[PDB]
Amino acid sequence: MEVLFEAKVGDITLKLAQGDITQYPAKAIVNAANKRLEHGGGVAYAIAKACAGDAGLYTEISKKAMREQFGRDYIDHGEVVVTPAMNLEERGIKYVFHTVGPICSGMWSEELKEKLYKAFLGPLEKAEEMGVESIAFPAVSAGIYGCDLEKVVETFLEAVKNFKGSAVKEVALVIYDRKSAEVALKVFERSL
Ligand SMILES: Nc1ncnc2c1ncn2[C@@H]1O[C@H](COP(=O)(O)OP(=O)(O)O)[C@@H](O)[C@H]1O
Ligand SMILES: [Mg+2]
Repeated sequence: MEVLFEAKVGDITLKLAQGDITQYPAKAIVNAANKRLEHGGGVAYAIAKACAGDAGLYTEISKKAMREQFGRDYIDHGEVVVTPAMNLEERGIKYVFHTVGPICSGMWSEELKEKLYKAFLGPLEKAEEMGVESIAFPAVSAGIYGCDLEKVVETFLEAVKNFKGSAVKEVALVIYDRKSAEVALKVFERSL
């Protein structure tokens, strides 16, 4: 796990790091899940596997929590389903905030952007609402959902800046591959 950047955003300490989010020193980690919380691949799989030891198991636990927290088998952009980090609790990660970003498929518009923004802000406010002081995010929609990485990071930062809370003291963006990390770093530098 390598921290590539660290700046102050309001009263929050924002960090950019390269590595596996399931190993980040945060109380809550965000999962870039699909509307059904079916963790079949991407970071969702990694997180599901690291929490329950078996992705299929966490997929079921997530569906239950969602049904319990919303009354349906799906969530909308902005809505966050909370589930215990289980096996990750011994690392300091207590919860997993499940959020759903848009499916860009290589496109970009104000509509897609607004959905990704909600997908990023939702977890922050959920962290505020719960009193969690530290939270780490993955590059929501930058993988399978094909949203431009640079656009993703810009949107993530816009959310972090517009966010208004007192409990959240630390926020991080964790990027898996080095190539993408450098791209994210450039955005962080020119935005701050
Ligand atoms: N273990 C992991 N930790 C942090 N980021 C990860 C991990 N595995 C994948 N990622 C990154 O998370 C981003 C989200 O992609 P993906 O998981 O398919 O979800 P989405 O459907 O939102 O695109 C990608 O940029 C991917 O490289
Ligand atoms: Mg959509």
